[PDB]
Amino acid sequence: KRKIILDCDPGHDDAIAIMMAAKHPAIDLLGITIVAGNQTLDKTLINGLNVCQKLEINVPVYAGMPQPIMRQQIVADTGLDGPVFEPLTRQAESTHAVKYIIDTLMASDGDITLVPVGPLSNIAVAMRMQPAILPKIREIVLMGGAYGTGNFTPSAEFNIFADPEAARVVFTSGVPLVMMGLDLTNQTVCTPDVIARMERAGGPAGELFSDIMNFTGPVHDATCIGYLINPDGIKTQEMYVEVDVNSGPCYGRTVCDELGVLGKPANTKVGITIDTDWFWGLVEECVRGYIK
Amino acid sequence: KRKIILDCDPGHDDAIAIMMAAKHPAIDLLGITIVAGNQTLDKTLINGLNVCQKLEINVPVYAGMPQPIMRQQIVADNIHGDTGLDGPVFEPLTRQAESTHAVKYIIDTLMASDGDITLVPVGPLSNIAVAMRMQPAILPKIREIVLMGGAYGTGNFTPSAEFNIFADPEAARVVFTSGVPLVMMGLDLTNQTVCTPDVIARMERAGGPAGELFSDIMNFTLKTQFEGPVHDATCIGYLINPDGIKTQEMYVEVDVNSGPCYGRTVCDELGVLGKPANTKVGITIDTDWFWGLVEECVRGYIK
Amino acid sequence: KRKIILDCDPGHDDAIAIMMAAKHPAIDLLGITIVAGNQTLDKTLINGLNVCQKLEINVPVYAGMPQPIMRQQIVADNIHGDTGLDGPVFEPLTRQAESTHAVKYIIDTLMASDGDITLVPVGPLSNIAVAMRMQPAILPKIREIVLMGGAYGTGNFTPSAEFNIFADPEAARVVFTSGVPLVMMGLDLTNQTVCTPDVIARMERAGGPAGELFSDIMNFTLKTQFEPVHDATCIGYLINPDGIKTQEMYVEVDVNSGPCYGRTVCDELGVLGKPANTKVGITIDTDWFWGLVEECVRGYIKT
Amino acid sequence: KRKIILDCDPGHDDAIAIMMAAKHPAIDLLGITIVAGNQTLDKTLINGLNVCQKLEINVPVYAGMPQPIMRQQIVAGLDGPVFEPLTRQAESTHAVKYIIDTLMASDGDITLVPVGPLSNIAVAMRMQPAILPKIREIVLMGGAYGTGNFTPSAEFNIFADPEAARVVFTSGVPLVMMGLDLTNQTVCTPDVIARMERAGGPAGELFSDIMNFTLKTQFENYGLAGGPVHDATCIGYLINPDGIKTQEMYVEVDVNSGPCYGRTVCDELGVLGKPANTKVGITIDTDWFWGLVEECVRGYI
Ligand SMILES: Nc1ccc([C@@H]2N[C@H](CO)[C@@H](O)[C@H]2O)cc1N
Ligand SMILES: Nc1ccc([C@@H]2N[C@H](CO)[C@@H](O)[C@H]2O)cc1N
Ligand SMILES: Nc1ccc([C@@H]2N[C@H](CO)[C@@H](O)[C@H]2O)cc1N
Ligand SMILES: Nc1ccc([C@@H]2N[C@H](CO)[C@@H](O)[C@H]2O)cc1N
Ligand SMILES: [Ca+2]
Ligand SMILES: [Ca+2]
Ligand SMILES: [Ca+2]
Ligand SMILES: [Ca+2]
Repeated sequence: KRKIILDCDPGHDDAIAIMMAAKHPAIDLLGITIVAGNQTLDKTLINGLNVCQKLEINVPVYAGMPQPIMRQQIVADTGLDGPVFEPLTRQAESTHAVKYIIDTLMASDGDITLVPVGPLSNIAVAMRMQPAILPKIREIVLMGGAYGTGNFTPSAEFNIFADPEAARVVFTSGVPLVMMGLDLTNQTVCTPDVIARMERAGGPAGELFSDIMNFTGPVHDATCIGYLINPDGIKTQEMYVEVDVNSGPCYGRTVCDELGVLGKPANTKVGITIDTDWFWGLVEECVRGYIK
Repeated sequence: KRKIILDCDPGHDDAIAIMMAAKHPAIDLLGITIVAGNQTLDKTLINGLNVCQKLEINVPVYAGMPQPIMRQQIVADNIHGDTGLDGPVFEPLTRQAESTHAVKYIIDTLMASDGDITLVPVGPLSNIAVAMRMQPAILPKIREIVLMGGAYGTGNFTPSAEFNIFADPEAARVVFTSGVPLVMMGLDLTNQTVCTPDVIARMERAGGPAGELFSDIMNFTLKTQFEGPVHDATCIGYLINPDGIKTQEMYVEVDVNSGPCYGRTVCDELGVLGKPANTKVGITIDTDWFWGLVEECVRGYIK
Repeated sequence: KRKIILDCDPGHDDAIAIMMAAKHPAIDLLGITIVAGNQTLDKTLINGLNVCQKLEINVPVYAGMPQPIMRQQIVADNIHGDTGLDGPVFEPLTRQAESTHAVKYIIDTLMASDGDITLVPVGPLSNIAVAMRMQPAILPKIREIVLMGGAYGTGNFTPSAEFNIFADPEAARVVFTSGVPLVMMGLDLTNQTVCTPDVIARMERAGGPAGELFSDIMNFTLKTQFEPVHDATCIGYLINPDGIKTQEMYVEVDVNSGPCYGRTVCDELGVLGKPANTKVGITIDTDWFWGLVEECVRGYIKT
Repeated sequence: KRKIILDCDPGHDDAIAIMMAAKHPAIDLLGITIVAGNQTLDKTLINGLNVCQKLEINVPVYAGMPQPIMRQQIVAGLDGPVFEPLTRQAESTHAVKYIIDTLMASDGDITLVPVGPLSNIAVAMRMQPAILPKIREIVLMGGAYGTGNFTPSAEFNIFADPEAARVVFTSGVPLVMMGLDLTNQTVCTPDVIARMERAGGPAGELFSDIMNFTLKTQFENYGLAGGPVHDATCIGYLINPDGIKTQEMYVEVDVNSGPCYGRTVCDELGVLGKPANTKVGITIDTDWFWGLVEECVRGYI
């Protein structure tokens, strides 16, 4: 079992990642930490809690950074339309996500993996507030970046663009990094038949996936959970990656040295291709785990 | 009494600021928070605790950020030396930091207050920026921020930048875009508060723990000048009597561009940008007034 | 016939572009202008003149900018060698550059024209930018600019930047903000045109002066490819644009110092909502392209 | 006599610098080159030509760069004087070519005096790098080690073409910088105008017509009973450098887009440990300077 903390900004695809992480026997989901991103933190928190309540996921949820570390906040109704939820009974823990991340890593034996699928604000604050966490982190498997074309701008993918300075901290940490960028995640196109596949499986997870993906196309965040379940399903390439924090046309770009021209040691395993038959099989496996 | 939290990286002149803040009846020093800057946090924390122990200052001390929010860490081992507070000899340290992180202390204290607390940052702005972004509801709770840092003219660590800002430019950008009333004691002002041999003699002659401390500290730093300004303490002077310091309201922007002006406080002295002022920038200080205050504070420790 | 001025820094692939441009009946090559790039201008000029002499191309050659407009000069001595055109041995050089500076030639030729001339820059954009800013009245006279440079994906000289743009980013900014119709043969397209062992064998079979030159030239870059023909794609494009698929995009040149200096930022998906300014090369029919190269090379065989 | 080429964008104070340069026996004014700056090149050229015609200055005038080398053009155009119908014209040679050819043919004794944006100078330097050792010195009006004018960070001439200024400041040619810190001290008051006006002649009337306008639109805008003369300080410097205190500094031009675009970053305290590249103007003896202005005016009588 890979122990993980899932840091997210739900978010339609975050919800799918939560669904997969909380159920699969290859994953030990220790906690869910929430960051502002797709929407403001008040909304992403409610969204995360709504998902956990509907799926009866009893993992603690921690609210983190409501704002990026430096830049003016950007966002991408509720932030998770489609599924209708019960009146919210479950709540966030009283501990700040940044403190939770620090304390959990400090008390561990270095076997915990961070899985950020939102802006990297919680992660960067934790890293700079307690640098002793760095050798405690086994790996960081993040959804974010693009070696090719971004989405929010031609240069930048949303998660990085939303907090470039936080991304710079993470990408200069020296912790082993895995980057599921848009180049990879844009390949995981969910089609009506994928939705129809999951509906027939049914249960709480099946309906939620259907409700979410009907409203929404790529699933992005869930690829990080796929990767931790079976890395063989995803081809990566080791690259030296630098985050551009210059104001201007490449603000929040992940500059990926695909050809090794800079002669710098690689710092990231960059997602290249995904076996989508493998991936959807896994999504269904996770969906079927919620039937009582 | 102005309630303050003094955020600092001792630091020779930080220690002078602590001495002043903890004693003057116009100041209610609620807590001392420590940041990395002059030296690494392990050292600035020991330095701050050493000063409080020697002066018998019973105010809680909180350790904060050991690193800036984004950039690769720099120190000032240029002026402050090995420990970062050379000159005085301290007894073995028995006093310790609180278990609460400085960032949490700042948030909790501001959130629980009625908005009458002033932050006094005299190191890099790392603690302040983290507190602000972690809990933006603190913003209207902050009465004012009186910071030592910046320069409208020439910097120190680079031509463009003063050390506190240069040590965490992204943190400084957060503070200078917060919308909270700012007062900036930049180098243009603080370079005027040069401590001469006779200012040192004046404090030695007054004596007691604080006179000895001032003397050991400043006699060391003046030795490095032969081979000096007090900077941080002007923020405390300003809160005691703002009439002693002439300020000018300016729109100030922090440059976070990598390059020759990284960490520059760009101060619109002539108002050419047509933007509302966000900072009262220090222009001139009455040094007779200032040294009188320093002596007043030194005598408070006479036991 | 498309009238062109070919602006180049020979350069192995520049030589192939000269060979194609000077011979094909769809092209009226008015003049060759030389810029520093692959090597310093003294060398690229000698290289250009060497090519023209060997192929008996009687078109005037003009020396232009020896330096980029702002940055510290870089060369590509890694691929192109000591001379900038290592490989072919040339007879003693008897032919020479015209006395007119390339920048003046470009301005004068455009100003005197009826607006039917196309510029074909296949080196850094230094000559073009200087001409544009020295005489802005040339802008409406330029029919189109078909340039080799840039990359919407990965660069070559850095991960972000292609050599020609990287060698003079500020010049490239001028060209990409000129409002003149632009065609960009970037690396994404040109990397599809690799010259393998079978390509060299084919050309030298066709033989004669251009055959032997292709082979001597392209064997050196294969000997440094123990570890593409780029420039000639611009001439291919002008002969038959149907052989090359382009996509209209808003392209911006990044002149920020840092990891994307000299990047052509290409808005592939139109997310910025700005009007396209460039037809960006996407794919090339390589059967069509090599057919054209042979058509051109055959044109040189002797009686 | 110091041989100079005066590169300018007239411009009220450029006109004063022309007046001084063309008359003083310590200066050999070889040619005037014009650049876009204060106004577009069509207008600055006409302004330059008007000044020369009115003062009967017969030095050849060359039109140069109408645009900066990279950035989108900005402007800041010579009110006060009334000029007769213009008959003088620019030479047919582009100023950039003139500068290159004149330097290449020389023995290295010519000084360049740029008092507009540095566009002509940068293009000439990159077009023909062999001119660099031919340039004895560059005495420029531009920059500020403290506060700029057009932005808090930047002085107009540099701001108008930062990339050109980066070229000049990295050229290795000895530089003298009359920045705003110096020139803002050169305050022309009513008594200074009186002195020139009462000396009389064409240059005294021109000074007076120009500066009266400058003073009227210094009083109406901020009054402020005087206004700086900037460009002419470069000519004062070449006549007698003793009148102006300079300090050697390593200066770097910031070309980053943002709040310090076009800033001259001047290492006043030497903290970067880099060799000085610029003699930066610190203070001027204004009694000396106004005496010299009057002397120049009198040369036209
Ligand atoms: N447009 C858009 C905006 C925001 C997102 C969110 N950001 C990452 C991919 O960029 C994913 O984690 C999405 O949840 C995704 C998309 N597609
Ligand atoms: N050189 C030097 C570097 C850093 C400092 C510290 N930073 C501010 C002034 O820049 C003050 O807060 C000093 O504590 C002081 C000095 N003297
Ligand atoms: N490495 C390298 C460096 C420079 C060049 C030259 N620059 C453009 C391609 O980027 C072409 O115009 C080549 O002449 C080519 C290569 N292959
Ligand atoms: N405001 C103003 C703007 C521009 C100028 C022009 N630029 C330099 C001073 O910055 C001088 O060369 C003036 O001609 C002068 C003034 N006075
Ligand atoms: Ca997400
Ligand atoms: Ca301090
Ligand atoms: Ca080339
Ligand atoms: Ca001028």
